[PDB]
Amino acid sequence: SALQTLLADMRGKIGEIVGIAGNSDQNLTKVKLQYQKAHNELNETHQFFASMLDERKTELLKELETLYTAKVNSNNSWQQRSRDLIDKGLATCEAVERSPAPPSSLLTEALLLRKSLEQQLQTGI
Amino acid sequence: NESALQTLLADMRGKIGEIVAGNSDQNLTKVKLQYQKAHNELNETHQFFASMLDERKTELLKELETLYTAKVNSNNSWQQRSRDLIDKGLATCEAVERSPAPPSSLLTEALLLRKSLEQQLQTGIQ
Repeated sequence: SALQTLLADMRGKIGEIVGIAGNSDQNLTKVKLQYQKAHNELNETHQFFASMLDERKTELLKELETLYTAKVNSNNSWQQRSRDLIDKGLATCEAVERSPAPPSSLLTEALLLRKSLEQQLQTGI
Repeated sequence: NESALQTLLADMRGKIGEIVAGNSDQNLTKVKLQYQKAHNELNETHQFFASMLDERKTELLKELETLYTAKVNSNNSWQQRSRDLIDKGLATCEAVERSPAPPSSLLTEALLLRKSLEQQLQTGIQ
């Protein structure tokens, strides 16, 4: 009976193991599918961040082209306005320096041009 | 009061001179090189992180295969040990039950197997 209890115990555990062994082929399948699924998520995730990095890069390149263009245009317009002010400033100086009697319009023009040259030089920042 | 005029003129000529700045071609060149450098830095950095990202993926993938292999091996090992314990466990019970008088060594073996069965069943819980 202590013996019969031992045997019954062993046979009980044997039966339990037999049960909890399940279909061992089926279990190997759940594991394979679990792993294939995790591998795919890993790939999606990697592909997600790679697309992220690509897209972010091309947007910055686009922002960079835009700023560059604005800079080039900003320098050209400044250059052109300066040439126009310099031609007028000089002509106005020469007209004044040779005038028998500087007309009020010429003196006004000198004053306006002087102001504009100051803004143009200040805008040289 | 013709000194106000000369001060005006010199002032204009001074500001004109200060403004006179070019060479705008050299300046355009400075701008082009600064933009190319920033363009190339964007590409290097992107390429550097993309390779870092690949390296990370291959590490995670390796950690994944390893866990997978360990689990498959862990389960194959449990199943096969179970087949052998069931086989041995059954035979021992049959030997014990058929014995007119079970030797102590046989009974010691039964006690040992009983313990092994308990362990196999416990680690068979997930």
